[PDB]
Amino acid sequence: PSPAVVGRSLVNSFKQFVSKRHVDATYRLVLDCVAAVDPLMRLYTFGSTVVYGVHEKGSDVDFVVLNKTDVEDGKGGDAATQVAKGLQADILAKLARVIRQKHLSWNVEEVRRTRVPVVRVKGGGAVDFDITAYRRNGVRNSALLRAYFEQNPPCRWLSMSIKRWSKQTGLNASVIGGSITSYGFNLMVVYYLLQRNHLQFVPPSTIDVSRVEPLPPHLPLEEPADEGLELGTQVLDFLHFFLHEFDSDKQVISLNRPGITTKEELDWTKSAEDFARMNGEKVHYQWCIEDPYELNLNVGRNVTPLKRDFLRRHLEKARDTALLTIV
Ligand SMILES: Nc1ccn([C@@H]2O[C@H](COP(=O)(O)OP(=O)(O)OP(=O)(O)O)[C@@H](O)[C@H]2O)c(=O)n1
Ligand SMILES: [Mg+2]
Repeated sequence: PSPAVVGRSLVNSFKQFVSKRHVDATYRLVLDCVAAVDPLMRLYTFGSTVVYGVHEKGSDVDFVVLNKTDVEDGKGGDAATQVAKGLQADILAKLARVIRQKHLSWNVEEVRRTRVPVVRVKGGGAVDFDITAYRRNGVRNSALLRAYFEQNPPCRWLSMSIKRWSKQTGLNASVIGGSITSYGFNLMVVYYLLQRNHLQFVPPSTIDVSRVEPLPPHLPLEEPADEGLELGTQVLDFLHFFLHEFDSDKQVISLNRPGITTKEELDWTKSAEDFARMNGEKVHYQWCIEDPYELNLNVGRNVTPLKRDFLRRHLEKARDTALLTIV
């Protein structure tokens, strides 16, 4: 299809998303529980809610519980140690006890499979959220992607379109056999928009957690006023870029620098894979996405040679189906 047809199917697919801040009350409900553990402890919001400034249907909320001194140290990295991890699980255990006590109908899951300790909460009516502890990086990288989407608010449509597709096609980490998170696809979307000068480079070091809102304001979204021409033009060029312009053997998707970053300058090579192990397992350096804040973290670490295969196929197949909408 032409950019226009792609644009039109996309605006048409999002028709019921635009119909109907509502997160405040949940923030307050979560703050109740947090305060019964420690009334000096803070609650911060992060994820898509903060990144877009809109709360989507079928998205959880992301919360982190911070101490005063965790905030004031607004630019510290986050310790990747066993005691750090221990500390977070201990506080999260207490808070889970309290959440269960106060809300008997809620499922409160202490998730231990992961690299970052997390409590997953389903109350059963899209009351839906995760809680973490004592980490700045979630709030920090979310303010970074929010900084960019604010330079150019309509780009939130390209990213929302890519996100929904990733989940539909099973590429998204959230689906069985998926390899890239929603977070990784955003880093790809921004990286792309920066390469096309739709966005002005922001150094990740300029983001200060002590200057961020624990609950940031709503950021109005409006329909494309061109019957989605720019959306469809962006989408087609996005796919072209990651298909025929981005050189995955030699390059890294990164917001740490403007221009090109090579795998070679990072030591993200075959030799590194043999030495590697992350979260307990094999890291892959097939599809490279650099984390702006964490040391030596590839967000694309789960992209096996096979999943690199699937990804390209879908990038080819998305050109003709308008991200699975024109079918
Ligand atoms: N490897 C990762 C994955 C996620 N995050 C943090 O956790 C937040 C939530 O991640 P995710 O749920 O994947 O992204 P959302 O944009 O919230 O998308 P959705 O919830 O709609 O799937 C991200 O914004 C990011 O700051 C992170 O620091 N590192
Ligand atoms: Mg989320």
